[PDB]
Amino acid sequence: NELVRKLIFNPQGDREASKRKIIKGNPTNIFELNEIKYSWAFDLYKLMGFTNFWIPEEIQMLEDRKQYETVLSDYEKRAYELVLSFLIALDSFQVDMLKEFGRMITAPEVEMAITAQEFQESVHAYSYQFILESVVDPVKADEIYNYWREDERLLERNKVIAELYNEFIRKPNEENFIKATIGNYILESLYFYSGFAFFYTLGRQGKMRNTVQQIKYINRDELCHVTLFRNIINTLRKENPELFTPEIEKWIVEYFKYAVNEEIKWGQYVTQNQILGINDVLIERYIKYLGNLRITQIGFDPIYPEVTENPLKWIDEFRKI
Amino acid sequence: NELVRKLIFNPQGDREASKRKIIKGNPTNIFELNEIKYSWAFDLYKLMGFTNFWIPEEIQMLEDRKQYETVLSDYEKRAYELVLSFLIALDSFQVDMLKEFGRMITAPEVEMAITAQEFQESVHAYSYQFILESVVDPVKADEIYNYWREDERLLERNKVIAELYNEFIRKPNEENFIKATIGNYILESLYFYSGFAFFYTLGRQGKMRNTVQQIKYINRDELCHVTLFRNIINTLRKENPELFTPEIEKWIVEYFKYAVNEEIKWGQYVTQNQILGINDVLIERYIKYLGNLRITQIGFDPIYPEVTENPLKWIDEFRKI
Ligand SMILES: [Fe+2]
Ligand SMILES: [Fe+2]
Ligand SMILES: [Fe+2]
Ligand SMILES: [Fe+2]
Repeated sequence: NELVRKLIFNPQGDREASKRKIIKGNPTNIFELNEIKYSWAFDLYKLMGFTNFWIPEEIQMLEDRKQYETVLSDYEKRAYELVLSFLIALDSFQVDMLKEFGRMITAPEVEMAITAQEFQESVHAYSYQFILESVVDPVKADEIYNYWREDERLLERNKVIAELYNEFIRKPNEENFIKATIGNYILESLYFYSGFAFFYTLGRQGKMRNTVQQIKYINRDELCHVTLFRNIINTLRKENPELFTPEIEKWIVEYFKYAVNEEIKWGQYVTQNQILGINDVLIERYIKYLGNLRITQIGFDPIYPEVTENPLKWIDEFRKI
Repeated sequence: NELVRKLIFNPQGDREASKRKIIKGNPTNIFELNEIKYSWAFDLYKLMGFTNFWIPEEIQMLEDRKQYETVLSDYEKRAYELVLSFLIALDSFQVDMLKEFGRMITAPEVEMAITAQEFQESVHAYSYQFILESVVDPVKADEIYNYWREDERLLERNKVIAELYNEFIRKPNEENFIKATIGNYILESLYFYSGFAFFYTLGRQGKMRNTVQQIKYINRDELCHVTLFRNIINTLRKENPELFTPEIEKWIVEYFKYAVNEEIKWGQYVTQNQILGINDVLIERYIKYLGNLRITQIGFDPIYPEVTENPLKWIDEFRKI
């Protein structure tokens, strides 16, 4: 089931916005934005593109360079490096992969939303370069960008995230599309969140609160990104039920469980109970709470039915802007 | 010469920013933005992404709906429709094609700049939908989006712009890459500029000055877009001289001349000497002046050596924000 990439202009395209599909539609590829079939796509474009606009270099980085230099434990510095190294990798993969999704989507408003998302991932990449230029020395910043070259746990996370995307790239069929889409949702649902919790920990004890400002903006973006793919997956289920074979529906629950498992083993490798305010048990229930939250939001039963409340419920108010 | 699309993560990638190439480089595809080989790419990202940020819906559209309703000649309304219809088509093609360029570029800072450009093209698409929702009735706005369905001159412009891009899409080789790149530069250099001159005409007689506000923002964006591809083409010439065969170098001067010719035949079909302040002769020298300006900026002799001054030199000060 080989998804063609639409031609640049289709004079035999449907005039009728009502006939749009997320995939395999018959558009003109003119952005006929006087009629919107997916109001969520256009609302999310306006939210990411205009409402939540932000400039990383307008966040003051006056203090963090000192707190790093003298006030951070050797464990806090290790975490800082690992977390920032991995988030740099994630946002790099996303800038690139979202171009693959956008060029396959046949609904203009959804392509618009994906373009805005791609742009926000580029802003994140700008934010990390600004965080490091401000906070650390030049060889150290190079080392953090390159830390996968020294840390096999980090290298293996990266190769694994790339694996799911490269199957679709190399073999661009409907199956490999749904799995990439699910992989995107998992990556935005889960893989930021050991990282975010750790920064909001450092920050609730008044450490690296400049870095934490940057992180709050990134995390606002990532909730919009999660919402966008939630809608794409749930609309894809309605519009293309053939694609959610029982094999696929099973795999979705396998990967979501694996993914929850790994984010926890990273959360714990990063921290190692050496970070005041977070331990290996709190981590486990955060990621399992997030897993159920996100797999149910896309039409599945909880995967960790024991967990029902959010261990870190304080983050919801801290992370607000 | 078949340009592979880089894999999502390359652990065998060069660590050394100095070794980046615009195409056919060997990157990790981690955005290692602590070292920038192409300062112009990163400066242009910051300029498009942060400095020149703008929100179309924050431009007041109080007057234009009335001026359209009563004050615009039947010829002024025809132009308005044709110009806006064609710019909607251009910006649609660009949002989509820039995803093709970004996924082929191996220098992260240039991919960043292309992402920002893609995002600005989406903002333009938002601007046109806002211009029409404000200025005209719902069936008329649909008609303007769809005007290629009624006007064979407009349909043929569209199919022609798509042709150059689809060769690269269908046959993604080095030759078809350079021609697409040149086509992008021509489209941003020329194909906006009958349209821009016409709006700044309407606007120097105090007609549709709200539309003209929107247009000034779009035209600031398009000058950054022209600069970006100027640099890409001139860097591609240094880095890949094999690709600028004499066949190619000849074709570049053919298409640039054709393209100047067509933009004039559109400029004249749109207006028809029925627009106070612009005639078929002024058009001819504007587009020929722009042609030399842009083909020389990418290492060629003037193509209209008779023309040396800019007929509409007043636009440079009018269009400023
Ligand atoms: Fe991000
Ligand atoms: Fe994201
Ligand atoms: Fe545009
Ligand atoms: Fe443009």
